[PDB]
Amino acid sequence: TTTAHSDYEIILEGGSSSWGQVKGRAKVNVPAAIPLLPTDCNIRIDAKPLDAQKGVVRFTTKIESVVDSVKNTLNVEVDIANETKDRRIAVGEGSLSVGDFSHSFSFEGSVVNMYYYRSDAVRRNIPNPIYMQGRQFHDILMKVPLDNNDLVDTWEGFQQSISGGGANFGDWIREFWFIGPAFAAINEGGQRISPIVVNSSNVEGGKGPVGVTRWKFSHAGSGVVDSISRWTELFPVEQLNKPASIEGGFRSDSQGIEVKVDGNLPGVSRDAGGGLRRILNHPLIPLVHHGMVGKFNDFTVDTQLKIVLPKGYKIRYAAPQFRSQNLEEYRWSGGAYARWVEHVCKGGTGQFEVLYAQ
Amino acid sequence: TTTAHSDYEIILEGGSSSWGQVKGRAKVNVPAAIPLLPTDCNIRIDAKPLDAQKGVVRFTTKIESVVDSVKNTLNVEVDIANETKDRRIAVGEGSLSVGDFSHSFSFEGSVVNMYYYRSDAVRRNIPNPIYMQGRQFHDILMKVPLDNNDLVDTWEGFQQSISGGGANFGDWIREFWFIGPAFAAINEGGQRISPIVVNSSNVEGGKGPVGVTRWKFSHAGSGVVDSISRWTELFPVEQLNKPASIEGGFRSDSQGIEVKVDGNLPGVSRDAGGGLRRILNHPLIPLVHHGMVGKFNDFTVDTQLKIVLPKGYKIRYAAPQFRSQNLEEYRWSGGAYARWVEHVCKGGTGQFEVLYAQ
Amino acid sequence: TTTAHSDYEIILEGGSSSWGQVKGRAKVNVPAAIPLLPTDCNIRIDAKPLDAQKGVVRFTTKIESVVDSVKNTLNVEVDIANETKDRRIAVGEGSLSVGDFSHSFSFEGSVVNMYYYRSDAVRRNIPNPIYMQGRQFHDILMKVPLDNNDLVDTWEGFQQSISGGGANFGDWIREFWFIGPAFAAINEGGQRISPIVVNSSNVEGGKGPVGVTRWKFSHAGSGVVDSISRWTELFPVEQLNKPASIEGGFRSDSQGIEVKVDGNLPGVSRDAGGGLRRILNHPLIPLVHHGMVGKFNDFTVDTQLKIVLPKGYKIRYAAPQFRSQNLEEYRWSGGAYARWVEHVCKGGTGQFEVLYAQ
Ligand code: BCL
Ligand code: BCL
Ligand code: BCL
Ligand code: BCL
Ligand code: BCL
Ligand code: BCL
Ligand SMILES: [N+]
Ligand code: NA
Ligand code: NA
Ligand code: NA
Repeated sequence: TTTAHSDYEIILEGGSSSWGQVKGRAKVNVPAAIPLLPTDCNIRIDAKPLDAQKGVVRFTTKIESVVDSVKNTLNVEVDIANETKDRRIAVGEGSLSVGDFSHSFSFEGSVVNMYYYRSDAVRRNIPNPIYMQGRQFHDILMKVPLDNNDLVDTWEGFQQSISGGGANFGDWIREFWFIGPAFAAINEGGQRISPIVVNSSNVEGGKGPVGVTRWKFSHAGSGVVDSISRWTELFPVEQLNKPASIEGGFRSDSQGIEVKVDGNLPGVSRDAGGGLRRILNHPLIPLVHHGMVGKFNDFTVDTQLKIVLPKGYKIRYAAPQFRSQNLEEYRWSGGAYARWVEHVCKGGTGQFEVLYAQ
Repeated sequence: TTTAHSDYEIILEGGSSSWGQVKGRAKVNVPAAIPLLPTDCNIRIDAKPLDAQKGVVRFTTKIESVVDSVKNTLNVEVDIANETKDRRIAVGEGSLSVGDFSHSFSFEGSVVNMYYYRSDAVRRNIPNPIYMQGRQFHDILMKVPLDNNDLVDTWEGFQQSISGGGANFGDWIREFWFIGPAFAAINEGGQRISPIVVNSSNVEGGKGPVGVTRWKFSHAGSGVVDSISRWTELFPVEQLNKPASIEGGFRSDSQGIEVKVDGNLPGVSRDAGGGLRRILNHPLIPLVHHGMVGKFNDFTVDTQLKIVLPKGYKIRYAAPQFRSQNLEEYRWSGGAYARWVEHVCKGGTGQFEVLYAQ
Repeated sequence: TTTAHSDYEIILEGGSSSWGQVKGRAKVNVPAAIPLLPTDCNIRIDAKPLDAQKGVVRFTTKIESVVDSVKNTLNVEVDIANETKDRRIAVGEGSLSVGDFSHSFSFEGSVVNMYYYRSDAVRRNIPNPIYMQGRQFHDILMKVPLDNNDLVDTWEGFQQSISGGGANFGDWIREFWFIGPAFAAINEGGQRISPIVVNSSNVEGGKGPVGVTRWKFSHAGSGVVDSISRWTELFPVEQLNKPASIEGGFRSDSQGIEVKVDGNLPGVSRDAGGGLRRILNHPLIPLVHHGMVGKFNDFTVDTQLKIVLPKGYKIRYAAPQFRSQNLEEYRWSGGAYARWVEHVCKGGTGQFEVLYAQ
């Protein structure tokens, strides 16, 4: 049979905390859609508060992949802080490698989230808003040491293209940037990527010569794009009073996919009003984008979810309904929950709400 | 099992009439894709000829919905008339409500449909044309009393945005306008929405102050967009010699969908040439847009269609073929018809033609 | 049951040849998605080297279709040659017919393929690259005798549109050009079509008057578009030391689809490095575009592939693995291969690699 086997667990903190431990595991005997297989990847993301800096988070991520035998890596360390509810700043550094090749980088930037035409008439009438339309402006200064011949060559290639290419450069860069199926995924999610505008390009010297570029773009969304709709929520700095982490890994080939995720992080629950809390609303881009790959083989669901509430708390509402309960432990499987799992794995965004209370 | 149960019925008028009674009912035990559930909605649309006005139709629609407990309404009454085969005019008024908030509006406008590069070489050779490419130009004057503080606030927000925003305003408005999954659906159907151009914005006074805007946009299609391809057909004013109506309602949540539609209206059949008539060609946007939600759960079809021809008329051709017949009554179920139902519910546009004759 | 029955065979040439014989057959009892049925079509494509012209290929194609009873044809004969690895030239002529109407044409043009930002850092590290982003510039001079009244009329319609329409003409032409579902398919594949620019329009005289237009456009891809990513590979002129041909035909209606393809052509295998060869990487646009129709009915796979290697060669790697082997003959069916067939018929691009060696 083609059967998708999966297991998910959430363990929630109580009191004023929004933290939870999250676990997910899945195995399915279908090919992945990658046109190079096997393809394997591990990612780790960490965040900790910085001791001597009020509201600043040290965020790091490490990616390792193997694609048709070729080993790749990316490492990034970044300090991130809000300036206002709309404006966030970042400064960081990192490196990447592909086979025998590597390069490093450093950057700083500002991102301004701008909702379109928000109103109190909406706010006071919609208890759990989902789609929030907006545009999010990036301003980036980046630096790369030109410390091998390929880097020199690519710098020169870009300088000629920018010099010669007027508006075309920043227009046509989008199908370079969003390689492969990434480009189609933009519109799928009601997202838009603006042209790039290059403000300046300079070689400094570092050490050695460094290619320095100041550039800008914006992206927009009609409300599915969670990076815009949930801009403040997705950076839960006030809850980060200790280190948070998540890691995920998958292995895939032309006969199967297997994946594991483990994390401990703020923002797993959220205040729902009225003395209630919910599991955070499911982000929509993961569902819509995974929907672009989840429809290629028929499958049966073999899936269980366990949610462990904080001590003494109880479920107030869940739909699909839990299958069973004992004290803080609630379990879902089969029936309507299994049809919901099938639905979201194929791209559906139907709501599975879980509300609970002290 | 996941089974979709549905039943459809058509009862046709004869002679020179294109009218039919239409009924549809469906129930399916799958979640809807709305990210807020339950979501319920009723719509009623009515059209009647105006006694003292040659070719003018009074068109009304009333929508009531509940989305995550929040009650919404829209009411619109409009007088619509053709000026030429390409140009139609409208004047109307209405109101909307969301929870505790409401506002009213009035408007007038003109819409010009423009096919691209039509030719007699096509006309005389294609017996049943489907894809007709074109662009459809809207010119709108609308008025809203600014009779609560939220309306004042939003007026001021837009005035600043238009003043300050040059071309960006009318560009970026599109992802505000086509909220949520609406934006992606545009391209899915081979449709295009132009930027908005604002011709003027003025507060009048009403009564009290009224926000008045004159603005324009066009939309285009490659031939799937029925609002363009079938522009004259979709407003069957000459057949409307008595009131027409249709109503539909659905209830949905994370475990099921149920829907009912009932109507009596012109345009259910159409002259096919040669002394023949057909059930009107299936519009394609409903199929393509519903295709964006119909692929998220496997289902079995349990579906019957009944078509009742006018007295003495008989089917000349149907594919998929009817299952059974008795006098004017033809029934479809099972076999090829059921595979067609599955197909169109998932987004397929394959032709199911029904031709009949006196 | 809904069952897709299909059979594929590849017979490879050895030595320095990349040629293979290809056969495919399929039958499936589902409706096609065409909104006019039945629809049938045959295509034949032929290529031969020109005796007195070094590197020039005479390429011909003939299409015959019937769509809702209407017979159509297209015939084109073209001489094609590379000037450089990036620039190709063409000169040709042909005719088309629809029912009682026909017209002829002649043309010449140049096409320049331009990859974006290629690098040796990529080249030396990726053994089998797939996604190659780029833009491909067409420059076309075409001539049509205005030798019937419809041609005169359409010429005049276009002259007025171009004269009057500024940038809109070359913008809005895209939804005329990519009729029906073609328009949506562009973005689906990460493809872009630029506006048209018209350089000139003139009536010559021919004979009689001839409408002559010089015009340009580019298309681009993020790497899925094989016409860009595999620009040199897709025109295997150096291997064409004798005539090549392929033919395909299908019949479809609201109850089934049947198709047959037969060809003998260069480029079926390719050097994989290291003394190895592979079956050419599967082109991605056919899979992505067919994916737009392959998801509308559940189906079971009944499918066999046979690959016959050149004498003495053996498979070095295949995933999904072959089912059985005897001497040069390898067969796939069932199991993982059948899940791969289902996957690619629905739009999946997962890699099925076949490597072999002398
Ligand atoms: C620069 C990146 C941005 C950022 C962008 C986003 C975006 C965008 C989203 C979030 C989302 C979340 N973020 Mg944030 N986030 C940042 C910083 C943080 C910090 C911090 C204090 O620094 C914290 C603690 C969080 C915490 C959170 C949670 C509130 C939420 C995920 C909930 C969950 O259960 O996930 C459980 C996790 C899983 C089930 C799967 C995890 C899979 C792997 C291990 C990680 C994701 C990989 C992703 C699919 C692919 C990345 C591709 C890149 C090319 C590398 N983010 C910075 C500022 N964050 C999501 C959300 O729901 O927001 C409302 C979301 O959509
Ligand atoms: C294909 C399956 C679906 C999916 C199916 C489900 C199901 C089913 C359930 C949840 C549930 C939850 N999911 Mg979800 N979910 C997906 C993706 C995400 C992402 C994300 C950033 O991608 C986020 C933040 C969330 C967040 C959430 C919470 C709202 C909630 C509780 C956590 C949980 O049980 O996780 C479980 C963990 C997973 C499902 C693992 C998902 C991992 C995804 C696919 C990303 C892997 C990235 C990979 C390792 C690295 C990529 C690197 C790049 C290639 C460079 N999901 C994918 C796309 N999710 C539960 C819920 O609603 O509780 C109320 C629930 O029952
Ligand atoms: C301002 C709106 C436009 C208009 C736009 C359209 C569009 C667009 C289409 C039609 C279509 C039709 N219209 Mg018209 N139509 C108008 C005025 C009229 C008047 C009239 C004399 O005033 C009449 C009698 C009709 C009659 C008809 C039929 C010829 C045809 C539907 C056939 C059928 O069997 O439906 C049976 C109905 C059903 C199976 C389902 C009905 C569902 C519910 C009850 C109504 C539709 C809701 C829709 C899905 C969502 C609307 C969302 C909005 C945000 C509110 N229209 C005005 C001028 N009409 C369709 C067609 O096929 O044209 C060729 C079509 O695509
Ligand atoms: C998901 C199912 C498919 C669908 C499946 C079928 C099937 C199967 C058959 C038809 C048939 C017909 N359909 Mg259809 N059809 C759909 C949508 C439409 C729409 C439309 C405006 O949406 C129109 C005008 C038509 C028109 C037609 C006629 C050509 C024909 C005879 C009427 C009939 O039997 O209706 C039956 C009525 C329905 C199927 C109900 C459809 C209601 C749709 C989904 C809209 C509901 C709107 C909701 C109530 C309100 C939305 C409000 C907004 C959220 C604000 N269909 C949807 C998208 N249709 C029959 C035929 O071809 O006869 C020859 C036939 O056998
Ligand atoms: C003007 C057209 C272009 C061109 C554009 C393309 C494009 C684009 C592609 C190819 C591809 C291929 N081309 Mg080339 N090709 C041209 C000239 C040639 C000549 C020659 C010496 O003149 C030769 C021998 C080839 C040979 C080849 C093969 C290397 C490869 C197909 C492999 C296979 O097994 O197919 C076996 C075939 C089948 C399984 C199915 C065949 C179906 C039918 C009979 C033909 C295709 C119809 C297509 C779906 C629809 C066309 C619609 C039009 C509106 C008419 N091409 C010219 C220069 N060629 C493909 C590839 O993989 O490249 C890497 C590809 O994507
Ligand atoms: C829906 C089914 C899928 C598909 C499923 C498979 C499967 C399954 C297998 C291959 C395999 C192969 N396919 Mg494939 N393949 C498709 C389309 C293509 C096209 C193309 C130009 O459309 C090309 C060049 C190829 C090329 C290739 C080679 C890489 C490989 C060996 C040839 C073979 O066995 O062909 C077999 C022939 C076919 C599948 C026939 C495909 C015909 C397509 C649908 C086009 C028909 C055009 C029609 C006749 C005319 C249209 C005219 C217009 C309407 C005007 N495929 C379609 C879209 N292909 C085999 C492989 O990977 O070996 C290692 C293998 O096992
Ligand atoms: N899609
Ligand atoms: Na390096
Ligand atoms: Na009010
Ligand atoms: Na002719």
